[PDB]
Order: sequence, then structure tokens, then C-alpha cells
Amino acid sequence: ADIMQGPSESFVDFANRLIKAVEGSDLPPSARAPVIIDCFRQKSQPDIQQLIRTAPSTLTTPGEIIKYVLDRQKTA
Amino acid sequence: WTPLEPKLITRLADTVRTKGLRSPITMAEVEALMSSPLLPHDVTNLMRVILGPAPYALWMDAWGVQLQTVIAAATRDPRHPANGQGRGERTNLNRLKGLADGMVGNPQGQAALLRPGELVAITASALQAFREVARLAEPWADIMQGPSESFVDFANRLIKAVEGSDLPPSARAPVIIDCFRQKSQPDIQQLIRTAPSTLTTPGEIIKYVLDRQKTA
Amino acid sequence: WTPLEPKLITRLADTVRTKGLRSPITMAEVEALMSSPLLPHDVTNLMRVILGPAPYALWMDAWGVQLQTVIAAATRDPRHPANGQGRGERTNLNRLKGLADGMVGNPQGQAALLRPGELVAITASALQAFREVARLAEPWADIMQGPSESFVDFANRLIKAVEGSDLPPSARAPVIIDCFRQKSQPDIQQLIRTAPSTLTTPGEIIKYVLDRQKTA
Amino acid sequence: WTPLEPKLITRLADTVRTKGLRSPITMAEVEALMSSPLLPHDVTNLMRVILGPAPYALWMDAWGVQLQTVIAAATRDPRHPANGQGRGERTNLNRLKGLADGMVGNPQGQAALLRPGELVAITASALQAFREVARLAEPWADIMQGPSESFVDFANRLIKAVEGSDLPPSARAPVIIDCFRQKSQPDIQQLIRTAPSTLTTPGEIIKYVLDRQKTA
Repeated sequence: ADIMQGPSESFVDFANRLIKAVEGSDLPPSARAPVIIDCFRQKSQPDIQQLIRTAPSTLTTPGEIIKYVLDRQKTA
Repeated sequence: WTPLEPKLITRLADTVRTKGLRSPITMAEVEALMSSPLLPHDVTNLMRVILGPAPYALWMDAWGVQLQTVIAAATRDPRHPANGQGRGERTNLNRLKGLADGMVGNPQGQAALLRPGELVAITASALQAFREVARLAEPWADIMQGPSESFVDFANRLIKAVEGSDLPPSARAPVIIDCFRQKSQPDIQQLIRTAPSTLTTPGEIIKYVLDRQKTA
Repeated sequence: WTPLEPKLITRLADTVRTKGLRSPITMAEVEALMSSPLLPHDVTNLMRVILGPAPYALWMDAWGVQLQTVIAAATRDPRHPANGQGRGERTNLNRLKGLADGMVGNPQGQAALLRPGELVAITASALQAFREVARLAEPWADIMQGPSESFVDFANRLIKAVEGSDLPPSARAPVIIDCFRQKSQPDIQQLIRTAPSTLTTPGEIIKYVLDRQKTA
Repeated sequence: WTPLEPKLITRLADTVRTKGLRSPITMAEVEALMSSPLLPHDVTNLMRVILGPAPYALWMDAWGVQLQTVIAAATRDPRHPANGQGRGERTNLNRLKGLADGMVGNPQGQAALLRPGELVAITASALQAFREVARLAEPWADIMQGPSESFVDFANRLIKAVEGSDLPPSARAPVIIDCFRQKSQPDIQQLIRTAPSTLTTPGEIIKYVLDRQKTA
């Protein structure tokens, strides 16, 4: 719950770090995917936050969110 | 047909006006006025009076969607308390929304032709739609205990934001505990860390912290 | 005949005095006190007490016009619940307005000679007349979303002004949509413009905007 | 095959250059040079010459889309004047866009294999695509009658912007009327308001206002 995407960090590194810390924690197995999704939505600095918010489709899996963000990310 | 008291409706409208749509007291009051099975006329006028124009539009949409899900389940099971055994008792959405023949604008005829199963299904649908619109109209991982904030205020805010969120019901307690441990500025963090007993419930953590907190 | 409580009438009069004629709470209260079929005496005295002099004149006019439309429909169909089968039961406006023989000023005789269909027709006519006068007493193309206003308030105001206007019923939804798109200050304008799906209903636009709105 | 005169094409290009794409004189000139059924080569070169690069790209897109709609209607009806009775005469988009075998770059062979129905369908498609691109390249609820502007100019501008917009066809007349009533600065507003007759058509409103307008 203390993991933020740094201003200069890429998104795949942030996703790796977050999934690592969530799966290697004390949560039940059935609570990891919703937590990872809701942490993608609230962390992951406001450009990607708005990118996920304005998703014409409903993303219901961390893999789908990662794919969508990697497709439509701001190349920089 | 007997109408609901305008006094109760006025009190409920003022409750919605002061407390909002999402307060637990407001939902309790709505559950109270949603006790007896209401006719489509009753629920429609009730939501017209207690809700503003835009929430009323949202609620009409949500009520239609929930009634459509109900009718899909009804065509998926001929034993619906709204349905009958033969095909001539199948319930159309015109009969649920009060749009069928002999019902449009007339609550007496409505009460005549409607089934009790129809009434309870309409009522449950309207309640779920109200819940959806209330959750829609007006972030737990961003909540920190301020440097000057007390611990009971922080716990109240955190439990509110966690229970009023999109998490499953079985994932709220572990999240509340792990947010008590990682938020709640490092004095209380160390106070929880050095707990000779194992705290496995938000209430127990709150009690322990309130006992051993630094009076200041 | 049993009169309405002066306590309820006093509360309704104060409601009309503070909230106005057009508030949804006021219309709900009027619908409440318009539950049982009232005799012309009851509705006339009720409007005399709750309405001021000029709104009362307007309401008398509108009630007469609506009752005349009802009597035209009645002479257009001999199966009116106010009419009878033979020509001797045809209902004249003197019997509807309470001006017929044996009714002028006497509520007991009124309740004696009147039909239940007559009562419900009079009541519906009076309700529609009240709605007309309320819409008349105290512009949709001039509505803009203020810089600080939320979107649900703007949608409520716009839908209210569009539905309570002179447009045909089949032209309200396209106008509401095209006003959502061109009003609703450029942040929401761009939010609606860049919609990967096609939004073809005010409810769908409202849901989409409420989902993807900039929390602030 | 006979080519179009480069003199007419030069005059049309200068017309498009000075008047623009959307002027009624330009559309009339295009309709003039779109009189005889043209081969894909002719229309393609014509749009290459009269349109700039970006409008030409837009026009290629729109022409393709309209031709695809035509081919969908053609597979939805075997009696298309471009089709034949058997399946061997079905018209592919390569034959419409001039991309089929024996046609690529050769206008003589094009004119040989093409049908007159094919030619007229291609021509109508190209005209509709030109209209779309012209409407796209260079807001009706923002139109006001200026303090010094005459009423026929305001009516022309308003009807243009309303008919060339995203409204359904059945919603243009009520919108034009209600915009005449609320725009069109308060002298004409009061002139329309105090109309002893009920005006239920934009033409009737225009005639009435032109009759009773304040000569100045």
C-alpha cells in the first residue's frame, strides 16, 4: 500500500514491483487481483490514471490493464 | 391502494437533502419506507419527490436495467413468483414498469392486476437501483493519518473509505489491518509492530492502540 | 362527506409558501392530499387556501379548460366512467364544477349525487390544472454549466428546463444530447467527444461522464 | 472516353479557391461538372486537381466509405443497376474504384468494361463524399441575430447551421422554430410572441415576420 509509480519510472517496472509486493504479502489468494487493479487505478501517476479511467472497455484483469496501458501509453 | 404519508415522504426528502444519498441513515430510512411491497406508481412518485432531476434520470436508467435482468432470470425459470405455470402468465416489462394495459397512470388498476411476487421483485429492483445511483452520484489507498490528527478519526475515515468501495466483502478486514500497519504515522506504526499479542481484527488493533497511545 | 384536516392544509399551505409551487416536494405533497377522490367543494376550497389570489384565478381558468376537454372526450365516448349508458346520465359541466342543481354550496348533496368516475375525473383535471399553473407562474437554450457547478446539477437543470418547455415529446432527447455536447464546459465537452462508444441517450451520456469525470 | 475540358476544370478550381468548398455556387458548379456519368479516372483526377492534398485524402476516405455502403446495398439486392442477374456480374469494389483487371491507369479500358449503372453509382457516391468533406473541412445553439443584421440573413444562417448538423431529420423544424423564438433580438421576439395566429412552421414564421417587421 506504499508503492507509487515514480515520476521517471516506466510502467512495466512499476507493475513488476507492485505485483511482486502484493503476491509476496499476507493477503489471501482471492484478494490479490482486485487489489492489484485498484492499485493500478489509484497509484500510477495521473497521466496513466486518466488513461485507465477513460477506457472505452471495462478492464477486469491486471494483464488486460497492462496490455491496454502498454498500447496507448505516451511514448517518451 | 393506500398512498404513503406525505409527512414521511417529506421527512425522508429532507433526510436525503441534509445527509445525502449514501449515508447509512439514509439507506436505513429508505429500507424503512421500502418495507411493504410498493406498486410501480408508489416507487416512481417516491423517487420523483426525494431525488433531484439528474439522480432521478440515473435512477430510471438503473431501475430499467435491473428489471431487465429480472425479466431475463424470469424467462430463464418458469417458476418465478411473478410468473405463472402456463405461458399466458409470463410477465412483460410493460407490466413491471406499470406501462401495461389498464395500469398507465391508474394506481387502483395497478394494484388490481399486479401479483405480490411482481410487487416484491419491483421493490427489490428499485432498491438495488437506488444503491447503484447513490454509489454513482457523489480513495482508500491514499488515506494517511495526518501529523495532528487523532487515531479514532483516522480509523473512522479509513473504515468508511474501505467499506464504501469496490472491494469484495471478504477483503475489507485484511486491507483495513494492513492499512493500519503501513499508514498511521510511524509512532503508531511502531506501537502496532511491537505488539506482544497478535492482533487479527481491526477492532482489536483499535482497542490496543487506544490503550497504549501516547497521551498528548 | 368528511373534510380534510385543517392541520394538513395548513402544513401544505406553508410548504407552498416556503418551497414554491414547482418544487418536487410540493408536487409530492399535493399528490398526497390528492389521494382520495375529492368533491368539487374540497378541491375548490383547498386551492382557495393554499394558492394566492392571482394563482387561484389562473387555476380556476386552467381547471375549467381541462374539464371542458374532459367533457369533449365524454361526448366523444358514451363509455366514460362519469357518463352512463342512456342519454339521461350525460354529465354537464354544471355537475362537474359543482354548479348543478342540489349541489351549489352544499358538499353533502354534492357527495350524494356525484359518481366515483366523476370524482376521479374532477381530481385528475384539478391536478393537471395545478401543474399548468405552477409551470406558468414563476429557457433551455440559455443553460450553461457554471465553472464551479457539478455535472449532475447541470443535467438536472437542463432536463427540467427541456421537459418543461414547448418542445414536442419526440424532440426532447436529441435536444438534451446536443445540449450536453455543446454546453457543459470544454473539459466535459472533450470528455464526451472522445467517447470510444457512441452515446445515443441522455442516461448513457450521464453514466459515461460520471464514470470518467475528473474528481475535484 | 472523352476527357473533361481543362478550361472548365481550371475555372472550377479557381471557384473552389476563392469561394471555398461549401458555398452553394461551388456545389452548383460541381453538380454541373457532375452531369454526365464519369469514370473513376475522371472523378479521381478532378478531385486531385480541384482539392488540396488534405481535403483530397479526406475525400478518398469518404468516397471509399460511400462506395462500401453501395456495395453492401448491392449484395442486399441482386437487382442493382450495377449488378447482373447471375452471380458472375456481381460488382466488386476493385471494379468500382477502378482497381480491377484491365482498368488500372487505363481510362479507355475502364469505359469499355464499366456499366452505366456502375458509372451513375460511382458518380452519386463521389458527390455525397464531396458533400461530407466540404461539411467537414472548414454551432446552431450559439447563433444570435446581430443588432444590425437583417432577419432573412439570420434565418439563412440558422437554417444552414441546423440542417448541416448532427440532429435527426425529424428534430430540425421544432429546433428552428424555438431558435427563432428565443434568439432573434427582443423586437422580433415580441413580434413572434404576439402572433394572433399559431405559427407551426419556419416558413410561416418567416412570412409573418417579413410582413410585420419594423421597416428600418
